[PDB]
Amino acid sequence: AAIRKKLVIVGDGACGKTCLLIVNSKDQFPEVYVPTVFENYVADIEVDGKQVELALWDTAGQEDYDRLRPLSYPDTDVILMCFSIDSPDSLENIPEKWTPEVKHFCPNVPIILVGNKKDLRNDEHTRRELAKMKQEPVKPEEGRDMANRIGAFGYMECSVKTKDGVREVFEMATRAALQA
Ligand SMILES: Nc1nc2c(ncn2[C@@H]2O[C@H](COP(=O)(O)OP(=O)(O)O)[C@@H](O)[C@H]2O)c(=O)[nH]1
Ligand SMILES: [Mg+2]
Repeated sequence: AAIRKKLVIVGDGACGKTCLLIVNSKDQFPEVYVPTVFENYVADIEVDGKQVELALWDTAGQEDYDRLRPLSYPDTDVILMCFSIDSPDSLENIPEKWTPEVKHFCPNVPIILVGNKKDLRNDEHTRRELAKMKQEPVKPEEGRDMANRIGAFGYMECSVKTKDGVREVFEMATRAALQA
């Protein structure tokens, strides 16, 4: 049968985690807001002639969920660790919060660092809202640097809005999950 692997997605609230999982649904998603996918979603990825089924586990990044979140970690095969390119704060929390949490609960599990919302890097409204506080969108080189700092298997940028990069995120996650 297909190889069975578990993926968990983590990162600050609002950085696009749930949308990144939902893009792998064959069904049109209804016009509702869900903090976390609460049904059993699976990504069917073929890599190197191998059929893999990736169980996708969503999490809530907010501090109030810190005690419940580790219940999602048992037997994880790959982590998608997300920040948003429109949120320098979300990148700052990668080494400060997400990296030590997942290394504790998921020792030796490969991490794919994902910069979501790539479409906002050049977005005029985003640039203005960050610029007013003397900030700017995350640059690709900052994501690469952070992947090195945290020991990630890779760094990828994607936009669920435009779909650019989404395929590579799940293909890389699958290749990472297959290494163990
Ligand atoms: N511009 C843009 N917005 C996005 C993208 N992905 C998600 N969003 C928006 O970001 C908000 C948070 O997304 P969500 O998946 O709920 O984030 P989560 O809290 O990390 O699960 C939602 O309003 C989405 O519409 C993206 O790639 N580009
Ligand atoms: Mg969510």
